[PDB]
Amino acid sequence: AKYTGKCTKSKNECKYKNDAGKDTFIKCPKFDNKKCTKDNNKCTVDTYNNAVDCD
Repeated sequence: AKYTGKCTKSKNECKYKNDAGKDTFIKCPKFDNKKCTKDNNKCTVDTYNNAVDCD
């Protein structure tokens, strides 16, 4: 439950797994003002209701 990964300030893209270990990237629509702006930061994907936890 709740996937954990990191994004990239380059173009913003939180990485995580959907099936189990499938390296998949996803933007941070949750915080359009506090989205991932760091490299290899701390962000978790919540498919439960589509909402990442970008730093």
